[PDB]
Amino acid sequence: ENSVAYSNNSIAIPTNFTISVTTEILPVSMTKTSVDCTMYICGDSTECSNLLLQYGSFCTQLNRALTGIASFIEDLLFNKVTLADAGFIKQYGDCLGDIAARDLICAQKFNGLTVLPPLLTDEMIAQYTSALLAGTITSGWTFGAGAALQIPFAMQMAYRFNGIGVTQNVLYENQKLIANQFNSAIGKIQDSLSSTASALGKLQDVVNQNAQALNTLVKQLSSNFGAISSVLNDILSRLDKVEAEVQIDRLITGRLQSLQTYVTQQLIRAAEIRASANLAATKMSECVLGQSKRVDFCGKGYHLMSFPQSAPHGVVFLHVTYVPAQEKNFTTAPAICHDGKAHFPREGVFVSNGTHWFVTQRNFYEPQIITTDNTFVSGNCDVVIGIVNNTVYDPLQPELDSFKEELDKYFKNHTSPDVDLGDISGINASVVNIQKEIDRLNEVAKNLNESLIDLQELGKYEQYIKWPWYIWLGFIAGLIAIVMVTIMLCC
Amino acid sequence: ENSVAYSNNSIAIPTNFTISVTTEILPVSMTKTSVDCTMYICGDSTECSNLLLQYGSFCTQLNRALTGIAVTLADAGFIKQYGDCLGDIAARDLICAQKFNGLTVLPPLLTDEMIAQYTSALLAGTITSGWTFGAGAALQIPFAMQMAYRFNGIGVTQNVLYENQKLIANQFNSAIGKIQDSLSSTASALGKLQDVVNQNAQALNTLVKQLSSNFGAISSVLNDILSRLDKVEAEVQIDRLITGRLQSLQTYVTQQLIRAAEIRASANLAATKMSECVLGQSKRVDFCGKGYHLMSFPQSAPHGVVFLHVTYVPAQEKNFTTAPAICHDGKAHFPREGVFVSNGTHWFVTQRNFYEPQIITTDNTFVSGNCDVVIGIVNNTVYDPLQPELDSFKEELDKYFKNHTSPDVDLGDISGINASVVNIQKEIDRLNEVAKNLNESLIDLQELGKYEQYIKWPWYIWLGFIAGLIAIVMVTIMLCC
Amino acid sequence: ENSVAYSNNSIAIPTNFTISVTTEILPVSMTKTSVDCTMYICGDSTECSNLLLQYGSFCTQLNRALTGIASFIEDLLFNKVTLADAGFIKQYGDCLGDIAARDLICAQKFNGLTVLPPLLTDEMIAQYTSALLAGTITSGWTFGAGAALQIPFAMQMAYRFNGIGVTQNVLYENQKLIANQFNSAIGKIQDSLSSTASALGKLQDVVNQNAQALNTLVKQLSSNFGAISSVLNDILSRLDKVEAEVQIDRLITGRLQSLQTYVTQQLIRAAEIRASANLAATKMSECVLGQSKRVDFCGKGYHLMSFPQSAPHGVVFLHVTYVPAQEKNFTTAPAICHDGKAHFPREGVFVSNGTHWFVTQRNFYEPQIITTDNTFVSGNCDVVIGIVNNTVYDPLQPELDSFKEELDKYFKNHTSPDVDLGDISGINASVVNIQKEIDRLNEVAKNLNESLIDLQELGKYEQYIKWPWYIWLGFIAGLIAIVMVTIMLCC
Ligand SMILES: *[C@@H]1O[C@H](CO)[C@@H](O[C@@H]2O[C@H](CO)[C@@H](O[C@H]3O[C@H](CO)[C@@H](O)[C@H](O[C@H]4O[C@H](CO)[C@@H](O)[C@H](O)[C@@H]4O)[C@@H]3O)[C@H](O)[C@H]2NC(C)=O)[C@H](O)[C@H]1NC(C)=O
Ligand SMILES: *[C@@H]1O[C@H](CO)[C@@H](O[C@@H]2O[C@H](CO)[C@@H](O[C@H]3O[C@H](CO)[C@@H](O)[C@H](O[C@H]4O[C@H](CO)[C@@H](O)[C@H](O)[C@@H]4O)[C@@H]3O)[C@H](O)[C@H]2NC(C)=O)[C@H](O)[C@H]1NC(C)=O
Ligand SMILES: *[C@@H]1O[C@H](CO)[C@@H](O[C@@H]2O[C@H](CO)[C@@H](O[C@H]3O[C@H](CO)[C@@H](O)[C@H](O[C@H]4O[C@H](CO)[C@@H](O)[C@H](O)[C@@H]4O)[C@@H]3O)[C@H](O)[C@H]2NC(C)=O)[C@H](O)[C@H]1NC(C)=O
Ligand SMILES: *[C@@H]1O[C@H](CO)[C@@H](O[C@@H]2O[C@H](CO)[C@@H](O[C@H]3O[C@H](CO)[C@@H](O)[C@H](O[C@H]4O[C@H](CO)[C@@H](O)[C@H](O)[C@@H]4O)[C@@H]3O)[C@H](O)[C@H]2NC(C)=O)[C@H](O)[C@H]1NC(C)=O
Ligand SMILES: *[C@@H]1O[C@H](CO)[C@@H](O[C@@H]2O[C@H](CO)[C@@H](O[C@H]3O[C@H](CO)[C@@H](O)[C@H](O[C@H]4O[C@H](CO)[C@@H](O)[C@H](O)[C@@H]4O)[C@@H]3O)[C@H](O)[C@H]2NC(C)=O)[C@H](O)[C@H]1NC(C)=O
Ligand SMILES: *[C@@H]1O[C@H](CO)[C@@H](O[C@@H]2O[C@H](CO)[C@@H](O[C@H]3O[C@H](CO)[C@@H](O)[C@H](O)[C@@H]3O)[C@H](O)[C@H]2NC(C)=O)[C@H](O)[C@H]1NC(C)=O
Ligand SMILES: *[C@@H]1O[C@H](CO)[C@@H](O[C@@H]2O[C@H](CO)[C@@H](O[C@H]3O[C@H](CO)[C@@H](O)[C@H](O)[C@@H]3O)[C@H](O)[C@H]2NC(C)=O)[C@H](O)[C@H]1NC(C)=O
Ligand SMILES: *[C@@H]1O[C@H](CO)[C@@H](O[C@@H]2O[C@H](CO)[C@@H](O[C@H]3O[C@H](CO)[C@@H](O)[C@H](O)[C@@H]3O)[C@H](O)[C@H]2NC(C)=O)[C@H](O)[C@H]1NC(C)=O
Ligand SMILES: *[C@@H]1O[C@H](CO)[C@@H](O[C@@H]2O[C@H](CO)[C@@H](O)[C@H](O)[C@H]2NC(C)=O)[C@H](O)[C@H]1NC(C)=O
Ligand SMILES: *[C@@H]1O[C@H](CO)[C@@H](O[C@@H]2O[C@H](CO)[C@@H](O)[C@H](O)[C@H]2NC(C)=O)[C@H](O)[C@H]1NC(C)=O
Ligand SMILES: *[C@@H]1O[C@H](CO)[C@@H](O[C@@H]2O[C@H](CO)[C@@H](O)[C@H](O)[C@H]2NC(C)=O)[C@H](O)[C@H]1NC(C)=O
Ligand SMILES: *[C@@H]1O[C@H](CO)[C@@H](O[C@@H]2O[C@H](CO)[C@@H](O)[C@H](O)[C@H]2NC(C)=O)[C@H](O)[C@H]1NC(C)=O
Ligand SMILES: *[C@@H]1O[C@H](CO)[C@@H](O[C@@H]2O[C@H](CO)[C@@H](O)[C@H](O)[C@H]2NC(C)=O)[C@H](O)[C@H]1NC(C)=O
Ligand SMILES: *[C@@H]1O[C@H](CO)[C@@H](O)[C@H](O)[C@H]1NC(C)=O
Ligand SMILES: *[C@@H]1O[C@H](CO)[C@@H](O)[C@H](O)[C@H]1NC(C)=O
Ligand SMILES: *[C@@H]1O[C@H](CO)[C@@H](O)[C@H](O)[C@H]1NC(C)=O
Ligand SMILES: *[C@@H]1O[C@H](CO)[C@@H](O)[C@H](O)[C@H]1NC(C)=O
Ligand SMILES: *[C@@H]1O[C@H](CO)[C@@H](O)[C@H](O)[C@H]1NC(C)=O
Repeated sequence: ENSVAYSNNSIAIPTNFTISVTTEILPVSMTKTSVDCTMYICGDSTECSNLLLQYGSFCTQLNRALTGIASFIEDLLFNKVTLADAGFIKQYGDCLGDIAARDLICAQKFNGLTVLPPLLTDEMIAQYTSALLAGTITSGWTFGAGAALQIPFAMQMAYRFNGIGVTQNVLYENQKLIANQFNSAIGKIQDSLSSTASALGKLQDVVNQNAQALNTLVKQLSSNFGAISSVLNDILSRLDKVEAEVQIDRLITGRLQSLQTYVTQQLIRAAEIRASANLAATKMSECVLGQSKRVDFCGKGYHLMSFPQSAPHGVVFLHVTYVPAQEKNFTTAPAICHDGKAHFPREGVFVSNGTHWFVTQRNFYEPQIITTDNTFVSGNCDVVIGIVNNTVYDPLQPELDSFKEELDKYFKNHTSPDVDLGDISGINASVVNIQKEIDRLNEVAKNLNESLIDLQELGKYEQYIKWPWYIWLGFIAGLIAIVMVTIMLCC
Repeated sequence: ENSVAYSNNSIAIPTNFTISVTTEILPVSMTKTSVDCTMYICGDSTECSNLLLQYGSFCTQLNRALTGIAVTLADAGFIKQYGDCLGDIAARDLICAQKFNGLTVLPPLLTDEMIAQYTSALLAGTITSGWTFGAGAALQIPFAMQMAYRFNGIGVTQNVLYENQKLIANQFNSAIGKIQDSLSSTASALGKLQDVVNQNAQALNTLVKQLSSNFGAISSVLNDILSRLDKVEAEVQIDRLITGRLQSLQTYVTQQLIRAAEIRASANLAATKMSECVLGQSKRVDFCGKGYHLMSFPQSAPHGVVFLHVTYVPAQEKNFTTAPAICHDGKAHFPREGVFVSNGTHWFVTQRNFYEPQIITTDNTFVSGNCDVVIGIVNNTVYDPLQPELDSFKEELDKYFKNHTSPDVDLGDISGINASVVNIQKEIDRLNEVAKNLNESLIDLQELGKYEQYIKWPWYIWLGFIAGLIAIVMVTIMLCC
Repeated sequence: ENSVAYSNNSIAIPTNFTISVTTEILPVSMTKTSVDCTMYICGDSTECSNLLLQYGSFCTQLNRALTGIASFIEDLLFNKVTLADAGFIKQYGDCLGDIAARDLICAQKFNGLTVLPPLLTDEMIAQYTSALLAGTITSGWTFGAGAALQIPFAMQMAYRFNGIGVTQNVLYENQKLIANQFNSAIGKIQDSLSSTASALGKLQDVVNQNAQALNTLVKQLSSNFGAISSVLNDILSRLDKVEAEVQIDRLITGRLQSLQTYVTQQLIRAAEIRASANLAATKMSECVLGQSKRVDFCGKGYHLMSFPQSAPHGVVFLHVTYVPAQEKNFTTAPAICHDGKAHFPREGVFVSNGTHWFVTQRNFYEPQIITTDNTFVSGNCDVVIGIVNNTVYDPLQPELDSFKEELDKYFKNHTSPDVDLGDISGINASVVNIQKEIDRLNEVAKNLNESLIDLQELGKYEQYIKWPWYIWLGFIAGLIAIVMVTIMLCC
């Protein structure tokens, strides 16, 4: 049997003693300590302090836990007379030539009318008057047979009336046309001017109506942009505040964890103090009011007397004990197996003086003889095995899963799409250029002066006072006289 | 005297003992533990890791706690009335003479039948005169009357033509003056219209360009606001879970700290066991191993102390009738250091742990004055915490809550702007038609030829002129001598 | 020697005992308790409970901890006269005056002809006809000289034929001038009318184009402002929700701290209950079984017997002990120094009769004599000084920096700048006023064909008197004077 219960070992048994006085101090209570969370967490920060009021009454709940702890020639000579011929006077000129006696010989036949020019030179006037007078004179002499010379007087007069009427007829038709065209043209121009005037009025009304529409739109747009700008500024200021408070809230939460551990460690320490107060209670009853047989309880050594003494937050004991002065090792065995019967001492140890065995108290060397009423006897020599694991309570720690798995249960991952606004850069509002037309109108207005009729040029009775024949002789005679003198002048 | 102090009862008193060895393990210390809070809370998540940085140094504080643990043009057509009266008879020419302000007129047309009638009238007067006294010439009157009337008719017609020519020319000059005056007004109005419509067009282009930049600025700001809002909404969701997971970390630390407090208590017990059993012999019953103590041997452990207690335990025991005290003749007797035991007829004092009955004597027992008992209660209650007590969430929220609801943003409705359109197509079509139709108002005169006749000298003047040339020439020839 | 080990103080030793019974109650377990975190923090607020759902499964972890407890020459030479029609008529009237008989004496001469107006009143017709009739009648009687009174009949008509001839040509010339000027004016007016019509057509198209460009802009702007308002309303609604939820998250975090202390204090109480269960285990082991020598352990007084009992969550002991009935104080010393050597008892105290010294048990006054087997003797009288400072663990509380120092490490302070939209109030879109031009056009459209009041007479009365031949020979002789000067130069 090589068990620890029979094999002997050397232990030191005291032989001489000395007195010791042991001062033992045991806390029994702790000071009541509060904590203001505003100073602990924020302190001097005003932003933190304002946000902390929204966190509730956690401070008074934490303090509650801590509180409970405690051629060159003709032009020169003859006067020129122009006539408007309707188509017969030119042939009359070929008829006549110069001979005035052929005035009636060939009168032109115009569209069935025998016509003659209205012109009557002095040669013809004398000829016709002489014919008229000769007929009247000779009628009486010849019993009226000599009246036939009055016929050319009448025939020429009637023919000239036809010749005057023929050209007068076209003059009247021309004047009727000129008057009718002038009235019609003025009528058409009046229509155009009224049309232009009404068109301009319709243009002005629309241009001004669109001018008010643009002005109204611009004024309304400015109000809309003012309202949008003011709303945007408020949103940005609110957004800035929220983003600041969120970061501050993160630090407040993180510092709340440190405050929580500070409270927890204070509560745990109070529990340890309460256990120390329980120990001081037993020490007061077991050491002050009695004598303890337990070694090192009530001071190191073996108890004699103890004296309590108060402390500010604890209790102080002055244990009077006797401790060993000198000791020597002795060969001791817990039990000895004598022929299969284990013997062990009751209240003692088996000490050996080298040869025999003895029973002595554990705290003093005083060998005694082993007697029947000094030791117990066991039937067998075997031993009983027991195991005692004084384990402390193993806590059930949290079993958190992955952060992503916990987040995915209720997370709302959202992304706002970009604001898409219509593009108005394609609006043209083109311009107009009509300067060429305006220049044309101003040019025609200036040029319309040239179409004015000169009233001084209309009734123009042109007349040249040609030289009479008797001065032509004098001019010729004088011209000859003014050169014959030069004959003598040269020499 | 019915108390439990005097009534006897049966208990088991050991009679034989056997050696036992008890191995007792006592933790005295704990391994140092450090918690990685980023790994504990976030782990592999990156959004949590960046957000957890803003919570401060709580991880160091937790680790510190755990580390320490270890006279317105009309009226000239009197030919119409003359033609109607005449009836194409050629003899009523003189009878059908019209009038004009007392001037009898006849048209200047004389057909060959009329000419014969008037000439024969002229001829008849000349012949008949004389042969019928002087009264015969009266047939010459119609010849003179018709010619004089035709002279008046020509003079009247030429008068109305000149008057109408004067009227048309005078009217034309004044009409032209007015027209070119209205052309300047048309050109002036068009110049003013063009300037305004061009100025308005440039105003629209300027407004459109400015609006596009304003809408570009608004869109960029709104996109930035939306991006910031999406970040904030996601972050407040994440730090809700971080705050909730911080509670699990706190309980993890708290339970580690409480376990350390228990270990410290177990370290104190191991120190007590070492003093009272390794260095002494214990009189306590099962302190330091089951059964009564004999010897103990300490042994080191990785984080504790292992005790090899050698004790002796009862092997066989038999039940005995015992009483804590015995009331004899009014005085209670109780043993000092023992218990009363009964053999069946007598009483003895024996040790509580071994049956070795002894005779009751004065030195074995104590005597009390009376037989009453003293009643006491020891209520060893544990500390009852002052748990937090909170109000309702509703009445703790409205103390500082700010219930806000932004009113809907409204903007002025601009859909009422009209910008009406113009339609002057009727006037433009009229102007183009009149411009095209003014050609028909051109005057196409009936052309009259121009004949020019010289009034030549009469032959008798020509003869005289030649005679004058002859006379002057002969005088010059006389001077030439 | 002045220490407490030789103090000679006085203590009270029992001399008479009385049976006592002590009922000791020890808790050994806690009831199974769990916390409803949603009810604990929110209670009945739906907004809190919805937000608390996102805080994770902390409730399960907390309950896990709690559960585990339980014509380169003509111009140059001849005088030129050009009168008007009105002047000729006025001149003729000056001749005639009122006497309708001087028609022939001053008949005008024009361009070599003799002219008279083509008008005969009834007086002139009577005068000429009576002239013609007289010439015919008297011709026979007067023997030819009576026919002389017939020339004025012939002369008057020939004069009037010539006068008509020259006045028809001028009338045609007036028509030619009027027609030519009228046709030229019509062409110019045609050009201005087409130019006006084209200018109006360009203006109308541009005005209509601008109006359509404005309308499409207005329609697009309204849609853009509709999109802006809808996105702004959504942002505002999102902002209100975030700000409300931020405040609620603050109160939830604060209330989580108090719940954490509730769990912590429950866990600490369990540790104390487990400690009390250990004490009950030793009490059952040392009082119920076996007799304890520890005073006041296993009930007040000195242990006799104990009887266990069952409790709902604990154990009840019925400790039978004997307590001191009466006791008298006694003068005693822990040890008496004799002959320089300390004397202390073996498991007792040194009581004194007042004259001698005795050894007695601490719990009973039964004095005995002092022998070598009743006491110990030390070598010297000195005492050993020892101190046992039973300090409880001092936790390492958190050491936080200032809030500002911790916040500035990762703070992202940022204020969004104010928005500044462009100003569009400077757009005028001016209006037009052409009412004067429209009024002038509409007036001319009415006054164009109005008849004049002061028609101006046609023609002119200019006279171009040229040099007579009197100075023409003088001019020729002046050339001869140049000739004779050259002759004088030669000679
Ligand atoms: C007195 O009782 C105490 C309380 O039970 C015992 O402490 C326990 O010891 C065991 C064994 O070491 C330990 O179990 C775990 O220990 C390790 C923790 O991770 C781990 O390695 C262990 O796994 C082992 O066992 C399994 C099962 O076969 C094998 O698959 C593995 O390969 C490995 O071998 C095991 O999980 C306890 O944790 C520990 N308790 C505490 C609270 O720490 C004492 O050992 C006991 N003493 C005696 C002398 O009996
Ligand atoms: C519980 O234990 C009690 C204490 O031991 C017993 O009482 C004792 O019993 C013994 C034995 O009978 C007795 O001893 C003597 O009794 C007589 C004198 O008192 C005397 O006559 C006896 O002598 C007889 O027995 C011996 C034994 O060998 C013989 O030699 C003699 O020849 C003779 O036969 C004996 O010496 C005690 O006196 C007695 N005590 C008292 C106080 O009376 C109880 O009996 C016991 N109970 C039970 C139920 O066993
Ligand atoms: C040892 O100390 C323990 C801790 O103090 C005591 O337990 C206490 O027991 C009392 C009752 O005796 C109990 O008080 C409350 O218990 C209930 C919880 O609210 C409640 O029902 C009780 O109501 C009482 O009063 C009303 C009206 O008067 C009666 O109708 C009830 O019947 C009842 O009497 C009372 O409010 C403590 O809570 C409880 N404490 C603990 C921690 O459990 C032991 O009683 C004490 N033992 C001895 C022997 O002294
Ligand atoms: C504290 O205890 C001390 C130790 O007991 C006491 O000392 C003892 O005192 C007694 C009483 O006097 C004494 O007993 C004997 O003393 C004498 C022999 O030494 C002897 O003469 C005495 O006999 C006397 O008294 C009896 C009784 O009346 C008479 O019959 C005699 O005739 C005679 O008068 C007596 O037998 C002890 O010897 C003595 N011890 C020592 C060591 O001296 C203290 O007195 C005591 N103190 C107090 C204050 O009580
Ligand atoms: C048993 O152990 C206890 C725990 O260690 C001891 O109490 C400790 O005592 C010290 C010393 O006083 C104390 O430290 C601080 O105490 C004061 C804090 O309020 C402070 O005044 C002290 O300042 C001291 O030291 C500085 C620098 O060294 C000097 O300038 C001062 O003049 C002064 O000397 C010091 O900071 C511990 O706080 C205190 N602990 C506890 C838990 O109370 C007991 O003294 C000890 N008992 C014995 C008998 O040894
Ligand atoms: C919320 O949804 C977000 C949607 O944009 C998402 O951000 C983006 O996530 C994708 C997918 O993980 C990332 O894409 C990158 O990763 C893939 C995976 O291998 C690779 O092909 C490339 O690396 C690719 O770039 C985006 O980078 C990421 N965007 C940003 C800005 O990080 C968020 O992850 C979602 N949030 C949560 C909490 O789940
Ligand atoms: C403070 O903010 C609260 C959150 O927006 C807001 O809650 C709203 O409360 C009203 C009633 O006060 C609810 O209206 C409901 O009323 C009854 C409830 O039984 C129903 O019959 C109605 O149909 C209606 O649902 C709102 O629904 C509720 N709003 C939300 C978003 O939940 C409070 O009103 C705010 N306080 C003030 C003074 O305005
Ligand atoms: C984030 O930055 C902010 C500026 O962008 C800052 O707000 C400004 O803080 C300064 C002081 O740092 C204030 O200055 C004022 O100081 C005292 C306190 O009122 C006054 O007596 C002075 O006259 C002076 O005005 C600014 O007024 C203040 N600006 C605003 C708009 O409030 C924040 O403090 C910064 N936040 C953090 C958490 O650091
Ligand atoms: C057309 O001719 C008239 C005259 O008949 C011009 O009128 C003259 O205008 C000038 C300035 O241009 C003035 O100094 C004169 O006094 C005006 N004269 C008269 C008589 O009124 C007229 O200007 C001409 N038209 C244009 C467009 O120039
Ligand atoms: C004395 O002797 C034995 C023990 O030695 C007792 O037997 C016990 O009886 C109780 C009755 O409740 C049982 O629960 C135990 O299991 C028994 N123990 C054994 C070891 O068998 C017996 O009851 C006692 N006799 C008297 C009269 O008290
Ligand atoms: C008036 O008549 C002239 C002469 O015919 C027209 O001139 C013609 O105009 C047409 C249409 O523009 C052209 O195709 C011809 O080539 C032109 N001919 C000549 C000879 O110029 C003139 O347009 C007419 N005015 C109108 C229609 O308003
Ligand atoms: C003498 O013993 C008596 C008891 O028998 C003690 O008397 C009591 O002492 C306590 C503690 O000081 C006081 O509170 C009581 O008031 C005392 N009782 C009486 C009735 O006075 C006494 O203290 C002891 N003497 C000494 C010196 O300790
Ligand atoms: C000048 O022209 C005007 C144009 O308004 C003529 O006035 C109109 O003439 C028409 C002829 O049919 C009448 O029916 C209208 O009643 C007249 N008045 C208006 C206001 O339109 C006017 O008659 C013309 N004058 C001349 C002399 O021809
Ligand atoms: C052990 O039991 C036996 C049974 O016969 C008995 O005789 C003996 O006395 C007992 N031993 C002790 C030490 O009591
Ligand atoms: C508007 O009028 C202001 C003066 O009032 C001028 O300076 C500016 O150019 C004008 N703008 C437009 C677009 O007409
Ligand atoms: C106890 O008091 C009684 C009287 O009540 C007395 O006779 C007795 O002696 C006292 N006890 C002791 C041990 O002195
Ligand atoms: C101690 O007190 C006792 C009381 O009996 C007395 O005899 C002794 O002389 C005292 N000793 C000292 C040193 O005071
Ligand atoms: C204790 O010490 C003393 C003084 O030195 C000595 O005489 C005595 O023998 C010692 N005691 C024992 C038991 O050896």
